[PDB]
Amino acid sequence: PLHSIISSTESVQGSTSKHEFQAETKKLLDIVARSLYSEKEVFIRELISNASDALEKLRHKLVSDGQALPEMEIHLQTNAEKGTITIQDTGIGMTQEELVSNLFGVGFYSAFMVADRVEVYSRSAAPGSLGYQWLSDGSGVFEIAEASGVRTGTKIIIHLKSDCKEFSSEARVRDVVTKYSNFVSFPLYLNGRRMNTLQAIWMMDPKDVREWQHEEFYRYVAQAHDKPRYTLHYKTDAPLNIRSIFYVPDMKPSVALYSRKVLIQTKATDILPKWLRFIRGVVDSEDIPLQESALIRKLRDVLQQRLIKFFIDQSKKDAEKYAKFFEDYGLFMREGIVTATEQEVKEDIAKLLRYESSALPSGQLTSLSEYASRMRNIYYLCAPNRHLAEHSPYYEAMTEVLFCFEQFDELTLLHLREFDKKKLISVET
Ligand SMILES: Nc1nc(Cl)c2nc(O)n(Cc3ccc(Br)cc3F)c2n1
Repeated sequence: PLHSIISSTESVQGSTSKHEFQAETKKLLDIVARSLYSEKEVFIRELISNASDALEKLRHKLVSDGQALPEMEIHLQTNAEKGTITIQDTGIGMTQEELVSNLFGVGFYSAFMVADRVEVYSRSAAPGSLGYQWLSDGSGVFEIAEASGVRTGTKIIIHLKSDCKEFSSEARVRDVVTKYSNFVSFPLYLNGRRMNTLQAIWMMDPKDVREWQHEEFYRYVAQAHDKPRYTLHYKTDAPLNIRSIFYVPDMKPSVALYSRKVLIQTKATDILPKWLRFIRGVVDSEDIPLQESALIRKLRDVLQQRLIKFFIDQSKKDAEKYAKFFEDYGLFMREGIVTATEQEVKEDIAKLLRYESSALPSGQLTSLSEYASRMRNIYYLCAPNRHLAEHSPYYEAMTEVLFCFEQFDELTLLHLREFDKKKLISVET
């Protein structure tokens, strides 16, 4: 199973030319290495992502021009003795100008957070392209030389800081890799061993997903053995860039925050209203950078609205299955209603609520709007059982009414004092 492509074939025959970019870039650079990211291990993530993006560029072009595909792999090698960590990719390399002009690569710089000396070799995938070597110690001055024996792609060799040698250990690197890069879009190896094994299905055309795939991914993100009770595959580009999958568990009573097929936070509870905390799955957007009160709240609402409609349409696609779901999760809806501030938010959430009707036969649950059809005001009755609710003289004088058999349901109706073109009033007035 041993497989590695990283070895020291490159070399520079001549001398290098020294460069020092402008003071501002120097500041932005010291900023990236000191205060940009809150975690240091994430450098393994950023570089990996950059490699993946480069490989697609090659594949997309080799296909757009109809040529055979080479080995599109991503390799990471640790050296504890030399205290080094290397990452190489076959993805279409960088030109000489690029290696000088750039500064995308905003994430490549993250390495200086852990490295005191960075060493790079690149060879643009275009034929007849030359390989070049890029050196730097983080002081704002880099060297460029023409290198030989450079394979098409990019190779990065990091000489860790005296205190960051922990990464040079394989086990540590694999922990980080499996933490962030478990869904990378290209084969990834670490000292020879393939690490990733998961497909980020949340990027596929929803019409091209299979049920067993959703079950596997649900059991991963949720870490359960039951199957999904409900599944929502949401892609959006008009409000914001969203690619997510939401699962309602089969068993009765969090969501991951990915981006560019790489994970930022595993418990992105902010992305969904607190009353929807029972949802599992993933949400992936290109709009996110250990604190979150950001404007991404708009996302938190786009999802809140989208999920509501999803739960409404489901009620109209299967009433008994949704009835079981509501009997199992209505606690959250009533909570989110009692907690909502704008009455519009409450009424939106309340559209999921279902009750038994005086005109409907016992055992039938209806939404507020559905009852609204037969109508100038809504009227309910909080009684223990259907027999008691029908026998009720308060009801005996009748036109159509709804029945509550639990105290929290009555309190819920009393919280949202009104609904749409209606007013919620107790028959026991
Ligand atoms: N990994 C990878 N692969 C490819 Cl093809 C890239 N093209 C880029 O512009 N960057 C970012 C970048 C800019 C300057 C320097 Br020095 C290094 C570096 F990585 C790439 N990174």
